[PDB]
Amino acid sequence: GLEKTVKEKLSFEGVGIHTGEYSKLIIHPEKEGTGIRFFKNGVYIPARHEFVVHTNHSTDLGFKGQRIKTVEHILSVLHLLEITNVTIEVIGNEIPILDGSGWEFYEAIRKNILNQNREIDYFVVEEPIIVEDEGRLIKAEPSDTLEVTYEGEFKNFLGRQKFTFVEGNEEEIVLARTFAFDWEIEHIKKVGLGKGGSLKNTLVLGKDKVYNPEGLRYENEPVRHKVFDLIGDLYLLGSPVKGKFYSFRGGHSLNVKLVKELAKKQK
Ligand SMILES: CC[C@H](C)[C@H](NC(=O)c1ccc(C#CC#Cc2ccc(N)cc2)cc1)C(=O)NO
Ligand SMILES: [Zn+2]
Repeated sequence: GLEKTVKEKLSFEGVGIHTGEYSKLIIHPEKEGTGIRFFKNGVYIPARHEFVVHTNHSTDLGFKGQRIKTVEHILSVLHLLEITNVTIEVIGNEIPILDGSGWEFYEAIRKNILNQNREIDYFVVEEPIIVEDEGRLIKAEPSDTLEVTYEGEFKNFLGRQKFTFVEGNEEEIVLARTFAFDWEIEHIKKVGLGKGGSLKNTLVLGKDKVYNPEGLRYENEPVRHKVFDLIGDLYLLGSPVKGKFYSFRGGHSLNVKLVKELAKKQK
């Protein structure tokens, strides 16, 4: 496809899932060739792997002492819509979690797409590659389209699950919420994560139940969300991606490890 930006400024506001702090986003149009970058306190922070500064339960970006937490969801939506040139101005310390999924971002941005002149410079996976970490694995291989599978194993009623995204089916993942398990709640709070979490923005799972009043959106919503996360982390390659991906129990750390190896292999 062709490069894209937004037709006009868009803003989003709300609590961040981990900080519990209120923040605001303003998405600014940019011309062809600009790329995706964040902006905070006078500092531009490109949405690229070189600027990743944390990968524990979220992907955080930083530069010159300016940090932005949890970029993976907004990046995933921008990757799926192939928005290639914007500046995401951030006031605060974290991207708002909103409903827990990509939906509100997706809905608003989809309505405001502006086509540009330049052909997208896709990052094309050119040969098989695999990264591993003690029973976690991500592999990639060449493909003309973006296809992403995540397979997980959960110590509850979900059991082993997997989902495959194929180009054109973004509605099957953009509403999958971020999630947490009830037995991990005490820990994540002790280490200061999930301070903004609630049943209004997080799928909370138990041994044989879901805490949320509305329950699961899909029987395999958590692995759908993991696919959504991986597509967000893949956009740290610096442009939309063409390849077939399989992640077994991968997290943001392994996701970014894959991106870094792909970048290193290309050069
Ligand atoms: C690694 C992938 C993972 C899914 C990740 N999400 C998280 O790490 C995560 C960790 C903790 C929470 C939380 C909370 C809470 C609550 C709460 C609710 C109701 C009551 N009554 C009380 C408390 C949410 C998300 C993610 O999406 N990354 O992109
Ligand atoms: Zn996520």
